[PDB]
Amino acid sequence: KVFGRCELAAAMKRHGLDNYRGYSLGNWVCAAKFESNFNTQATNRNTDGSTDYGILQINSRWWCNDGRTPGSRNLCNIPCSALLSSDITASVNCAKKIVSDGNGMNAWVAWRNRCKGTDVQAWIRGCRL
Repeated sequence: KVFGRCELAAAMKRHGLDNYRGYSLGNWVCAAKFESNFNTQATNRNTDGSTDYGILQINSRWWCNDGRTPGSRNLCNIPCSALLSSDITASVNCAKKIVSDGNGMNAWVAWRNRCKGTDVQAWIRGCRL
């Protein structure tokens, strides 16, 4: 599923991401915009053999199990497939853990290189929230 900009804002806000660990809603929508382009089924192979999953491109090395990343963890206790559903609940719950791991949203290199320091509030411009 490809979410609309404001549709994803509303789903992220309803799951408690708006100002989670200090990051306004415009941050998380911006992060998803450039990680997946709001597509829940997005996957990308990383060089180290790990795969990135879903709307917030969550990595199989630490966060989920895909059975094909030797020596990795499953800290969110989920099959990576759960990060790809139209229900964003698993992605959101796993993002909360990542964002709490000590480096904030810098865990997402796309946010740090594309959202950090920008006018992120524009990502919620014109949405009923």
